[PDB]
Amino acid sequence: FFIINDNNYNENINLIYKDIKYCGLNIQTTGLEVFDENIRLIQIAVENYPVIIYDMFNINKKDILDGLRKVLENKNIIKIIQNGKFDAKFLLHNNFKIENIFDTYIASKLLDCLLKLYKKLKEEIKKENLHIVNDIENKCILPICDMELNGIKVDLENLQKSTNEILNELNIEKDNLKKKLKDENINVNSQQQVLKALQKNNVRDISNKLIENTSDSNLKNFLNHEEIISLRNYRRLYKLYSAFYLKLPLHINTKTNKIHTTFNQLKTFSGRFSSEKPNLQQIPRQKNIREIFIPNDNNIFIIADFKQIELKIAAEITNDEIMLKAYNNNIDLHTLTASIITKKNIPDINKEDRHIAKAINFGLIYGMNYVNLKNYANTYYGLNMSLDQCLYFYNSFFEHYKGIYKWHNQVKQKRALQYSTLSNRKVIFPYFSFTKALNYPVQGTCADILKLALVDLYDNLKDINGKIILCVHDEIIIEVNKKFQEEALKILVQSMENSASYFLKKVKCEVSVKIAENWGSK
DNA sequence: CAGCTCTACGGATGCCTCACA
DNA sequence: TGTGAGGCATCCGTAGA
Ligand SMILES: Nc1nc2c(ncn2[C@H]2C[C@H](O)[C@@H](COP(=O)(O)OP(=O)(O)OP(=O)(O)O)O2)c(=O)[nH]1
Ligand SMILES: [Mg+2]
Repeated sequence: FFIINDNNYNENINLIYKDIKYCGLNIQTTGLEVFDENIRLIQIAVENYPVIIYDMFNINKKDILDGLRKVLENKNIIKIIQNGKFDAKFLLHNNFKIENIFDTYIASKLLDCLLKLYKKLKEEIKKENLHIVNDIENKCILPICDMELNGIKVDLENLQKSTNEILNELNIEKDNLKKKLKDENINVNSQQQVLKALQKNNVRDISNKLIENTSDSNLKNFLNHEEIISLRNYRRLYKLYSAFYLKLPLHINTKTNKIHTTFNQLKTFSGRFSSEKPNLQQIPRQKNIREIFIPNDNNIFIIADFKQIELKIAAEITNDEIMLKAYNNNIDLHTLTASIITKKNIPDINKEDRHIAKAINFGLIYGMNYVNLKNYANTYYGLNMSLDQCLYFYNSFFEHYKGIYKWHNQVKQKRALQYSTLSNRKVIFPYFSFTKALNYPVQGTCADILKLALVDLYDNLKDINGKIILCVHDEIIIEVNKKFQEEALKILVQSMENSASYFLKKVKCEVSVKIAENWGSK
């Protein structure tokens, strides 16, 4: 239980660091915040020796923290950190460099005193063929900490101007809705009462069906009444205002005017990323909102987005010959499923058309039936398509891609309840859910590809001082000094394609890369 | 029985509790 | 003998991939 300070600093302790493998590093501090506190005790545990402790509040100057920094920066020595997302954050925040972080928490979450725990976790992950994903996550710990440290900078002037504008628009829409409803005594945010107000106004479907649910899907069916438009518009404006615009400035840390979110690695069932504080993942797609996120001055962003990542993992899982043949021809499946039922011709597909076709493709790939598909297409598109035509189209798609149909068959027959993705991320379902079963593998593989891409990205940008700032389920965006922007673009391409090659062998993945002044200008 | 899936988050609404003189 | 304030799980609805 040696305590290292100026009184008994002999410099011989550094000789212990020579030729070592494990070190159960765990730090202590005065609180939880990273920009407002400092490290009090750093504890390092070495096998066959008592835990050694360093206190930073009494040792000053340099030449004492030489062995510890050398061990930390070394890539050949593993650092066992309990919940290595807070301690590593503190270590990286200051002028300390840490590498080869191994977390027992991450390993534990991939299932069903640090020295013993490392073995008890490594042996159990090696017996389960989870070593690849565990290595990817442990090497991805550092990119997560880099994202948390950097955060993202906000264009406050545009944000506040837009907040005032949306406030005015919401005010006028509230006035219009209150005038139209002829009530002026009901909170428009109470669904249970506005639905009654709609009922007592003679609003019903053209098929003599009264309003029952106000969900936008059901709310569109009951159009042709000059009251549903007002409800939809207000609700959209009210969400755009309250949900994010009001709550965005309250999440900005002081003295840095940068949003420092919180990134979670295993709080999502499929292995994707959950941001439990201001959800930069949830920003509205429209560019006019994401234009408020900006680089630090004189720097620039690289943004990369996977090109139709899904339906490619599905293609390889299914061994569907026609799918892979089409992919080799560079034709979008989403655009095809658009043009088959929509405005004619392929090149006349816009972003909204591509999005609704994306919804249809994932629906019926994961199990959406032809009557629900009819409802979806009729609601979101002005087809007025009949049921028989929809059934014929459904059958045509399911027979055109024979591999897809055969896969659907086998998954329907089997009830193993155990599922996995291309990196052996095993899951035990509670009950056999058809669409959940079809959906787990593809999204899990997508998340694993994203994590490996991040790992390589951080391990490879070190030569040009590269920093990663955001990652939304398949898209990566990074900061690099403008002097090296083109190199950073090539860096991100190599960071993603190679990662894809580690999982998808048949179809060559592609990535859209862009040079961006904002998070919005994709 | 039969299917589109994962997540977070704001805001109404009965249930629970207690309290005193 | 009366509210009563508060919170506190439970849905509705839309946001994003
Ligand atoms: N199940 C499902 N997933 C959806 C839906 N809309 C979007 N996604 C998700 C699933 C994929 O992980 C994710 C891929 O990111 P994008 O939204 O950009 O789509 P994708 O890459 O397939 O197409 P892209 O080439 O980027 O236009 O989209 C939907 O309606 N259903
Ligand atoms: Mg994409």
